[PDB]
Amino acid sequence: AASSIFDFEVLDADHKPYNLVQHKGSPLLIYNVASKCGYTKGGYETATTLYNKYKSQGFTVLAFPCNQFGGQEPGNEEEIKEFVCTKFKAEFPIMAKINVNGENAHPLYEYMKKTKPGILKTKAIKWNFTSFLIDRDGVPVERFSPGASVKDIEKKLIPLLEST
Repeated sequence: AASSIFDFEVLDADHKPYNLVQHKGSPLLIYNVASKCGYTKGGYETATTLYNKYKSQGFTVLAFPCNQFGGQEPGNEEEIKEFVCTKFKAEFPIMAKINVNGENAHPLYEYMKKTKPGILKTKAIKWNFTSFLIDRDGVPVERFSPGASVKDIEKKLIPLLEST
């Protein structure tokens, strides 16, 4: 039905519509994020490292803040924007806070989760810092677990970059 991530509308952290289709033609990594998680440090470091290392090939990281896992994203978008830039020097796009699970789950997440299920084919996001790898057609090709390393993600990202 939906054929890519570009069939969906998302708000950036400033609550204006985000120009999502600018990333079409090259792969992306999309995280759901939290500021007060045990994965926050490792999560933002991996995201940044991958973003810096593959920026020039048209690769980006999008971060969707989410407060559904232990309530570990309590702050507003401006507070999140500041924390993220001061601590980690993350220069990638930070989006508006959303739900990833349930009746108010963002349509884009329902699509990614359905395309790339978790443990035992279950759809639900299990925690903060789950990521989806997206290909050049805007189709999700991998789900990564919270804690997934740079090298774990490169295993799939590198062959993807060399494609098309």
